[PDB]
Amino acid sequence: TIPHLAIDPFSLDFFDDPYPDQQTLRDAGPVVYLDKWNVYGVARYAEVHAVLNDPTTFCSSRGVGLSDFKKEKPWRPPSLILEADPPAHTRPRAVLSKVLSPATMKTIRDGFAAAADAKVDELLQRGCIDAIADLAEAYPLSVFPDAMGLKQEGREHLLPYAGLVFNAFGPPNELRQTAIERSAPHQAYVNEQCQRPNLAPGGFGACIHAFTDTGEITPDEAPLLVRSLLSAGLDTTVNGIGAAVYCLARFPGELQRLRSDPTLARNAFEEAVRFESPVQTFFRTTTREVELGGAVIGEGEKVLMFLGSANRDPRRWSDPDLYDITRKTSGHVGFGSGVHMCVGQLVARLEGEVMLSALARKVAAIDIDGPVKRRFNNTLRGLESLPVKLTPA
Ligand code: HEM
Ligand SMILES: O=C(O)c1ccc(-n2ccnc2)cc1
Ligand SMILES: [Cl-]
Repeated sequence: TIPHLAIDPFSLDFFDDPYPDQQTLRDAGPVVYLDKWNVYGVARYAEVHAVLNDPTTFCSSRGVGLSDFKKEKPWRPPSLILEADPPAHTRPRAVLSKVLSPATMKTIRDGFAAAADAKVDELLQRGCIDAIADLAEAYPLSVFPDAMGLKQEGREHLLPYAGLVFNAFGPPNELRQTAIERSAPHQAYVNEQCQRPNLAPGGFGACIHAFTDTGEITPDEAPLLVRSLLSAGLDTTVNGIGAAVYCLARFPGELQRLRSDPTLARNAFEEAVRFESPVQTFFRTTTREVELGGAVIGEGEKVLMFLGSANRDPRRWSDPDLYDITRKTSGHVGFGSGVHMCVGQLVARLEGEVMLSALARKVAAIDIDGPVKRRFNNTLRGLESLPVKLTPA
């Protein structure tokens, strides 16, 4: 009764243009079986949301990539937060939620905004720039390593390490194999910066280590939670900001609306997260036989959630393939949903907001003026190169 499809959602052709295949996945049924990788798939909003919100049945501790940690050794020691289930998940999550809290956002917002304004001013002096290297990468690199408390030396490891982490959630294709082949120097740098003496006072890493005397985490858990932020906290924002700039470049009417009301910056970023869904996919593993969308899935089965597809599902969204900066975006799953819903989302939204505010106040037009090149990753969707001309306001 479950339809079987040969679509490979980790193939370069799929990454190059996922939208037709995502409609095929949605319209085939609420639950599909992907014969290429022997996993179940859910691509509609309803089933993605249901799976996210039943962590008991659809667990994370057997891994949120294709690999099942009950069958294979994880490529690195499991994350204490992303790859943990309640109750072990709960207190590390609470620590990261306090480290990346509103009060923290209040302490960093002015500096993050000043850096965003400064970057757009610098880019306007050049006029023609690459909105990936020169903006989507450069701006997070200018604020997030410092906010972590990292030293200057070795920061060139951070984007390659993150690319490895996000490729490693994928199946054992060439993208994953090559990433792991090149991993040893990046893992070495990252594991070393996770130690308490290497994290500057007041930054996110030091604050994690400071929580090790409350009973929520022990000192030996703090380095792995720092590792979580060094895995996730930079490349996600690169692709979120890149998505927002790409949306504004393709939809100039929405850039004009944003210029006319810069307080739409935060929602324009949120809509870009829905529209592009930089984090495309995550897996769960069933802990029992379960009925989902009328289908019966056995115990110990991997279930692939298409977050980007759920965010384009016309069963949930009006005009899903339109970028609309005043859309009611609440409920999109681009940050997940439920107990694992992105604990760094306030950092992501802060960066995206202040960059889009800088653009709204300083830029009159964003025109693609060179070849667009896509970046291929088993989990992240985004561009390698986005040549644009920025016209000043
Ligand atoms: C636009 C940017 C981002 C997007 C689209 C995004 C997406 C997501 C998603 C979909 C999840 C859910 C994972 C799951 O259900 O298995 C998640 C969780 C998480 N994110 Fe983000 N993220 C972003 C930025 C960040 C940032 C900036 C940080 C850190 C500063 C961060 C740290 C985390 C962590 C630690 C988790 C695990 C939370 C848990 O398992 O309880 N993320 N993110
Ligand atoms: O704990 C980890 O190692 C880890 C945690 C979170 C992500 N992630 C994905 C999207 N936002 C964050 C990636 C890795
Ligand atoms: Cl590592």
